[PDB]
Formats: sequence, C-alpha cells, structure tokens
Amino acid sequence: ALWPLPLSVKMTPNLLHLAPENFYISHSPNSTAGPSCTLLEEAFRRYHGYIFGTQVQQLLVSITLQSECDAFPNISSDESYTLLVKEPVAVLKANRVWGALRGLETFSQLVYQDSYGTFTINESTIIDSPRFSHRGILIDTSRHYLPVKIILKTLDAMAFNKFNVLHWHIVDDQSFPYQSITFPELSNKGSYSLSHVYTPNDVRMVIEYARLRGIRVLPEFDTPGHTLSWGKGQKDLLTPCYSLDSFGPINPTLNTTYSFLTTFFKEISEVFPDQFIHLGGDEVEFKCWESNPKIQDFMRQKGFGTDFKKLESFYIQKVLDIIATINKGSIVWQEVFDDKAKLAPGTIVEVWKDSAYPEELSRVTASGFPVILSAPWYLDLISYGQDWRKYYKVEPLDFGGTQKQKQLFIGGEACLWGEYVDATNLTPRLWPRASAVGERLWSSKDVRDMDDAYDRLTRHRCRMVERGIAAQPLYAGYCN
Amino acid sequence: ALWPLPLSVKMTPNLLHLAPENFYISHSPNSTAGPSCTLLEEAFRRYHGYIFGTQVQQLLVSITLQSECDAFPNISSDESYTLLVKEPVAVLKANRVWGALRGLETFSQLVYQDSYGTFTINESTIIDSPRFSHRGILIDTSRHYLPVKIILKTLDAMAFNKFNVLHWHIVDDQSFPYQSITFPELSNKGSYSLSHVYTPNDVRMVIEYARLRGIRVLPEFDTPGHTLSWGKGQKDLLTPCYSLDSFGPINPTLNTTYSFLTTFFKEISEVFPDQFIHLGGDEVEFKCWESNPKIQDFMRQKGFGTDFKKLESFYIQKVLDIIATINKGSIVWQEVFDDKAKLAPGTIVEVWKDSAYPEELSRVTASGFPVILSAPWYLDLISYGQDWRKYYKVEPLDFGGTQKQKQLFIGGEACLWGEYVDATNLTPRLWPRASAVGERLWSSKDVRDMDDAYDRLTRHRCRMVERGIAAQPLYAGYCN
Ligand SMILES: *[C@@H]1O[C@H](CO)[C@@H](O[C@@H]2O[C@H](CO)[C@@H](O)[C@H](O)[C@H]2NC(C)=O)[C@H](O)[C@H]1NC(C)=O
Ligand SMILES: *[C@@H]1O[C@H](CO)[C@@H](O[C@@H]2O[C@H](CO)[C@@H](O)[C@H](O)[C@H]2NC(C)=O)[C@H](O)[C@H]1NC(C)=O
Repeated sequence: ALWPLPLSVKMTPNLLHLAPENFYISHSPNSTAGPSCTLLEEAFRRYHGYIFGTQVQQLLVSITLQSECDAFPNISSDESYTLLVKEPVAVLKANRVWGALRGLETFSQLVYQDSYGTFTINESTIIDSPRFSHRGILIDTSRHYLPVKIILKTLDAMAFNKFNVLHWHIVDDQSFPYQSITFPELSNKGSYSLSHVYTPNDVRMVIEYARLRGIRVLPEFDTPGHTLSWGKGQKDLLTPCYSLDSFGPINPTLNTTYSFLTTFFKEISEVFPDQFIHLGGDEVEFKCWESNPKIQDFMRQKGFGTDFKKLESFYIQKVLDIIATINKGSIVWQEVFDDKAKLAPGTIVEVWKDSAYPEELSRVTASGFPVILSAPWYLDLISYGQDWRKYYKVEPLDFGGTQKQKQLFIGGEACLWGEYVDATNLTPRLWPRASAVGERLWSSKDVRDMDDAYDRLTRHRCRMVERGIAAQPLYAGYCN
Repeated sequence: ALWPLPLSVKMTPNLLHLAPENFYISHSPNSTAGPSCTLLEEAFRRYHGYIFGTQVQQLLVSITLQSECDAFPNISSDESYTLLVKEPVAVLKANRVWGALRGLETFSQLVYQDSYGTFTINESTIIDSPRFSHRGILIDTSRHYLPVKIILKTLDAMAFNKFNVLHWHIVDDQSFPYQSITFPELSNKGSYSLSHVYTPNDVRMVIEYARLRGIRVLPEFDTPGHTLSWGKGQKDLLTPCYSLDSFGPINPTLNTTYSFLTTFFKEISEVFPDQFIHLGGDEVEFKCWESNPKIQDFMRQKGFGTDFKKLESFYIQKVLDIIATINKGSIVWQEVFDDKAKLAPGTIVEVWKDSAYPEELSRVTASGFPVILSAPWYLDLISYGQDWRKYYKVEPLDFGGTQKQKQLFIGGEACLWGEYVDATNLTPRLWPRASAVGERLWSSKDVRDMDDAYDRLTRHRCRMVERGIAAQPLYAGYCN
C-alpha cells in the first residue's frame, strides 16, 4: 500500500514486529545531522505518531552529505533515499534531509497492523528518487479566503503524497488578503474583511510549516490582469475603463506603476525565501486598454500600432527585469510566451491551456525554456465518476521533441482554483484526486496498471482519513 | 433573505428589536397545543438558539385544529401558516403542528443583526403554504455507510430548507446495513462490517428526529435488482448466474422468495410508520434469468415466451400485493410502469430517467397514477460551475397533459446516490445544491428571478454554515 509507488521495491516474506513504547527513530552515529536538527527531530516525533496512532527496535536515519537542515528546499534539492528494513535496526539513508523526509513517509506506509492488532512490517529494501522535481499543488486564497489551519492541513496531505511545492495564488480580482508591510492599504481596502487577511506572521508560519515537510512556498502575485482588488488600496494603478467594467488591468504606461512594483516585489523577495516568484500574466483583457485615450497615446509613442500584445509584452518585460534585479527567478503562465515577450534564459513557463498542450510543450522547450505542466490537472474542473483515472493516465512527456527538450520538462502542478472552493469543500475535492497527479510526477513512467493503482489508492486514501485528511472516496466501499 | 421564498410577503419599514434573555416563544392561550406537546416545545427551544446564537417580547404560536403533535407526518399533512410580526407580541398561526414548524423556520430567517449587533426584525405579515407536498432528499447508505450523526445533520439541513421526506435508500448491492430482527443474518453477513450497521434503535432515532422536524422517513428496500448484499445472509434468494457475474437479481420463481418477502416486509411495516414503502424495481438485468435453466422452465410454464419484462412484472405484482395486504402504499421507479406491470390505483411512480422525462410524466399521469419527479435532480451527477441554476430553472409541470393529470404530480426528490459519497463529502455536495430544488418545490411557479435567487441563496447558505451545515459556496465571496 505504497503511494506514490517507489522506484524500486524488493520485499521478503519475513515479518518483523514493532513495539510502540520500545521503538525509536534516531540519528545514526555517522550522520551529518544530530539533535540540533529541528527538521529531523520534529519529523521523527510526528512519524512515530503516524506509525502507531522478529523485532525491529530502531529506525536509524543517516544523512550522508551536508544535511541542509536549516535551509529552504529548492528545485535541485536531492530527495533520493534508500530504506533497509531489517532486525534489529532498520536504516534510512539519504544524501540530505529532503530524502530522509520522503523515506520517513514510505517507512510509515510499510508498517501495518495484522488481524490481531500486531504492528508488523516486511523485511525489505527500497531505493527511491522522484521522476520530476517540481511537484505542485495550486491553492487560491483570493476567490475565497482559506484559514491558516486548512493551508497547514493541505501541507500535511501534500507531505503524505510527496508533493514539494505549494503554489500560493494569494491575491486575485475578488480580494487581496496579503498584508503588505510597505503598502498597508492593499489589504486594509482590498481584503474581504479584516479577519480575511494573512499577516506577516501567518505567512512565516505557512513557510516554516512547509519547510519542515520539505515543501517550497511559491508565491503568485498575478499581474497585469487579475488585479481588481489591488486598485482599492493603490490609487492610479489600474486602468479606468471608458464604458464595459469600471477598471481593467494594471496601467502599463505610468512610471508610478513600475515604482510601485519595484518596492512591492522587493518586499516579496524578502518575505518568500523560494528562488522563484510566479508573475502570472494570464488572461489579460485588452478592451479597457483599447478604450483608454492615454494608452492610445502611449501606443503610438513607440509604434505598437493596434497590437496590444506588444504593450503586454512591454509591461511583463519590465516586471521580469525587476525580479532579475532582486536576484530571483520568474515563473510565468504560457500567454506571456505565446504573446511573444522576450524572456531571459531560466524563466519557467507554466502550460495551462488544455487545447494542443503537447504542442505548447514542444514550442516552449524548443525555444530553450524550462516548462511546468498544469493543463490536464485542473482539479477545480470537477466531473462525475472516477476522474482520478484521467489525471493518472496522463503521460507528460508525450509531446514532440528531442531528449534535450524533454530534459527542460521539470514537472507539474495540480490546480485547485477557488471560485467554487473554500474551507467547507477544499479537502474532499483536492484529495485523493491530487494523489493521482502525485504518483504520475513521483513514480516511473511505466507505473500505470489501473487495477494496481486503484488497489493502492483506496488504501492510501483510508490512510489519509485515519490521519485527519477528509479525502473523498474512489468508489463504493469502507475503511478499516 | 428568505429561502424558500414564501407565498406572500408584506413588510413595513418599521423595525422592532428583540432581547435574547427577554424573548420567549410560547403557546397562545387559545391553541390546541400546550406544554405536553414535545414537538413544539423542542422546536421553541432550538429556534431560540438559531435566532440568537419597538420591542417584540413574545412570539405566540397558535395551533387552530387538532394539533397532530404525537402523530407522524403524511402526504396530506397541512403545512400552511401565517406569521404576524408586530409589537409587543408576534403571532404564528397554523392549522397543525406541521405548519408551525415551517413558520418557526421563516421567523428565524426574518430576525437579523444590524451593524452594531442589535437583533432586529421588520413588522410584517407572511402567508405561506407549499406548492407540492412531497419534497424529498434521497440518501444512499449502502454504497457507503453513513453514521447516524450525518443522517441527523442532513435532517437539520432539510428542516432549514423545508424538505419533508427523507428517502432512505438503505440497502443495495454493496452492503446491507439494515439490522433485521426477524432475519439477523441479512446484516451479520451483508454489512460491510459490524460497525457499519443500523440497529433497531438507530432507526427509531432517525425516525423520531425526523418527526420532530415534520419529516417523513420513506424506506426503500429495492428488489428484484440491486440485491447482491441480500444473498450473503438469505440463502436461495438470488438467482445463480450460469457464466457473467456469480449471482443476479432475486429469484422470482421460488415460493421461498415470497415467503421471505412477506415476513420481511411485515417487519418493515411495523418499523417504519410512514404510509409508503418504496419497492424500487429499477435496472433489473435479465441476462442471469435468461441463462438460468429453472427460470427458462418457469417461463414456459405460464407462457412468458422470451419476454423477461413479464417475469419482472409477475414478481413486482406479488410484492405490491404483499404491501397492500399489510395496509401500506407502494412507490416504484418508472421501469415497473414502463415494463407494463399492473399497478393498483394509488401506487406512486417515481420518474428518474433523464431522457424524455416530460413525456414520461404525461404517460404516468394519463394512466391515472400519482407521480414524483427525480430525473433532472440527480445531485450525485456533479459538474463544474453553478449547477444550482439548472436545478432551479426546472419547471416540473412543463409536460403535456390536462389539469387532472397535473394534479397527479405530487412532488419531487433531489437524489444523492452514494457511489462517490460518504461522510467526508456528503454535506458540501448536497447543500446548497438541494436548496435550489427545495425552493422550486416549495415556492410559487413564477418565482424564478435568477439575480434574486442568487442574492437570497448566498445569504441562506451562510446561514446554513452558521448553524453547523458545511454547505459549499455558490461563487467567490465570504460570509459574515
Ligand atoms: C510480506 O510477508 C508476508 C508474510 O510472509 C507475505 O505474505 C505471504 O506470502 C507467503 C509466500 O508468498 C504466502 O504463503 C502467504 O499466503 C502470504 N500471506 C500470509 C498470511 O502469510 C507477503 O507477501 C510479504 N510481502 C511481499 C510483497 O513480499
Ligand atoms: C425593513 O425596514 C427597513 C428599515 O426601515 C427598510 O429599510 C429601509 O427602507 C427605507 C424606506 O424604503 C429607506 O429609506 C432606507 O434606506 C432602507 N434602509 C435603512 C438603513 O433604513 C427595509 O426596506 C425594510 N424591509 C422591507 C423589505 O420592507
């Protein structure tokens, strides 16, 4: 009942038993980590509870290289590990902390109770490492505010599924819950109310909680579209519409815009330790820009004609430059690439449009850019039945391209947009549907037996329920 | 923020205030009900909590006719009431208890807190009575066992939406959680486990809890199909398949079948006080019957040829006769009617097939039978977006027929089949999507303004959340 299925699993018929008040998880004497390592100490204690909640007396954990205990995970973090389950001492070995965390999760999935309640595990050897290194979940806290607690629960569920990126789509048109220190009015005027805000301390908590599970927090502050809530607190930022709404996208012709974005993104570069900031750039509407006289003036000032993609490109290029100047990487939705903006090498493009997405993957990778797939994994788009199967069956590298292009595919994200989701329904909708995406991104390409996937996923789902994650059923049945 | 919208609402701009520890709900001195009426006393206390959780000091409740306090509700129960909100004493008047319960719900939807927290209500007069008298929710506890607590919560939510029938699809192929006293082996061998069973006392609790909210409990013990779990404990009941599964539908050629069903339904007639028992009769597969030699013998014994609809009809007619002999009414899925079984007058046909359902309504009503619609309200069939709108827009009497035929349309049910539903996801999936069906069945035919429906339903949904029902959002937004 392993989920995701490890790279290599070799088991024996030899059963070993565990005694809850006589079973410890500890540092091997040769490890680079010790009691000082908060990350490993907290993991040891919480996995003790998950496991229990002929005798293997100890699970020794050996970190081989500089542990990276006090650091934040990044895209190249080594998550590989081996697990040797034997008597009297099992051994978890990993290059870094990140692999040990993954291995602790797998160890807990190997321990089970027999018919008489006896804690049991098979003698075994597991070798494991992920297929892709970007394995994300997108949450949307603008369409509905999500309390900190449900973000923490999602992070727990992500750890159980070996996801490593929380893509936090923190703000959007409807509300601005991010409390900015340098610009207090963004949240004061843009949030749904004062109890629908994320304080600097709420943000630190999510980041720390994520780090302890080897999860990166990738902030998205989408512009120039999806910014209506930004205009409540930052005057003169948004374009006024001469007529179909009242305000449109960010005004890209004003110097106050870029001065605001410089100061703002500098704050973001300090608050969020991850190397990458998602700049968005999706679904920019041009009707407002088209109907605005000052923008029309600006359009002819540098020969953009009637092609508003060039104005969008001009805006996005200035924002990409601001991110580069503060020494961070940028991630962008495909539109930015499709509308012919000039991107610096290293800029990650996220492919989300469901029409001809394999051909989009080819174009992006052929142009040299690293790529992330979300298109077929829009979990907000619910449907009747076992839709986990369609997410599972996706083979992400079935697009046209050389091996060099396929090496630019770094991973994917399962997206849960928030128009119809809040705390009342987020968890059942997210899990175990995202578990299908988690295996596809962790496990080998050839792991696709549907009967076996169903067998392991129902049991994994029951395990998520036992641990406090209200994951919905796959089909008729029961747990325990 | 009324939901469902009452028949007639007339309000004044005059505001009156309420004092929580100086506001009582009591029996008018001329009422037929008094302190002895448990049903009204418990409602008074729980609505006090819902309301609060120039001065109107009292809400007096007057029952005009024999109250029916100690009785179970039935199809012809009078749920009409008037509500006069004035100072110092408001008055709720109803023919029976059933109308007073509806009126208490409406009264609580009229009380609100202003910006400074002051409990306020407008002076007003409301006259109300339902458009249809059968207003049901179908729950399925076979595909997944639902704990008693979530059935009780659903009943609370139903009361808030003025639904009056719990259609309890208690058993099916996958499990038999109904503990039968006369046949203990049905649950002992057919349930998912011994903790996935409904004891006689669990059943009484649900019935009583329902009664206190004016809700009828309609049991469904579906036969001859949907009976695989029945065969674990009752040997020789199901037809053995000569080959695609192992067992098929109930064997209709054996006398032990009918002797079993007589004893069984007699137990059901005593356990469930409602006048009606749903016999099911949907999706009977003939391949097993066709492949069975003894059934082939039986088929020629009374000239049924190769038409297995006649054997199904023969079976169903014997079951309808058993129900008639114990003095109960029968409800049946449309297939029983479509396959030309002879139904006694009064037999209710439930139309569930989504293809040409208006024409099905015509055929059933033209033949003289009372009809219930579920076809367009299959809430298990989820989809992206505001699907509450499609359920709301259904106008049930848009079928071909005379006024006499339209008088045979007694109501409808919103169905939540259980293949993909259990305690982790039932509530968010059910509410407020079923609220759309509740208004369509309670309110006037001409109540269909979508903007107004959206305005009242978001607020109603926030009210359900405040009262402990985790109803999912309609669209982006927030509560409070
Ligand atoms: C883990 O060990 C158990 C116990 O030996 C294995 O289970 C049995 O396998 C043996 C030999 O294949 C069979 O004779 C038994 O019928 C199996 N069950 C029982 C009750 O002992 C199990 O296969 C092992 N796990 C793996 C994948 O190797
Ligand atoms: C309930 O009473 C309130 C208060 O009088 C009504 O609200 C106001 O209506 C008056 C006159 O139409 C307006 O001058 C106010 O602007 C309204 N609000 C306030 C703050 O007083 C409300 O309309 C009444 N409800 C109904 C449907 O009759």
